[PDB]
Amino acid sequence: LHKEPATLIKAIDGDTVKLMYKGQPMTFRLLLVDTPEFNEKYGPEASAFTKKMVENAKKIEVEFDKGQRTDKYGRGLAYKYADGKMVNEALVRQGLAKVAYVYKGNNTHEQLLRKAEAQAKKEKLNIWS
Ligand SMILES: Cc1cn([C@H]2C[C@H](OP(=O)(O)O)[C@@H](COP(=O)(O)O)O2)c(=O)[nH]c1=O
Ligand SMILES: [Ca+2]
Repeated sequence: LHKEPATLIKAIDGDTVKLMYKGQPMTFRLLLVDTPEFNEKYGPEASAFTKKMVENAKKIEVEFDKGQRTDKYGRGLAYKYADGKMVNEALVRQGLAKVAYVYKGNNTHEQLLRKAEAQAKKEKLNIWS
C-alpha cells in the first residue's frame, strides 16, 4: 500500500472527514472501523478525538487498500494518517471505535487493528468500560 497526500477540509465525525484529495473535495470513511454516531454514547468523544487528530496534523495522508476505493455513498475508503500516525488504529486503541466492516480485499490492516482493539478491551477503555 502507498501513502498519498491530502489536506483537511473539515472534521465531520469519529470515522468520516472531508479532505481535499488530488485537488477535489471528498468525504472519506475510515476503513475497518465503526465509531458511535454523534447522537450515541461515546459518539461526541469519538468525533472530538478524530477532530483533534486531523486538525492538529501538519501532514495528512490517505492510503487506499487493494479493493474498492469508494463506497456506495461515493465516500473514499482509506486508512488515514496524521503526522505519520494512523487515525483508524488510534480510535480503536482508545476504545472509541470497534473493528467493523471487514470486507475481503480491503483488509490489509485488519490484524493491526484487532490487536489495538484487544488492548483497548483489556484496559476497559471507553466503549469497553
Ligand atoms: C467502512 C465501510 C462502510 N461501508 C458502507 C456499509 C454500510 O452500509 P449501510 O449504510 O447500508 O448500513 C455503511 C456504514 O457506514 P457508516 O458507519 O458511516 O454508517 O457504509 C462500505 O460499503 N464499505 C466500507 O468499507
Ligand atoms: Ca459510524
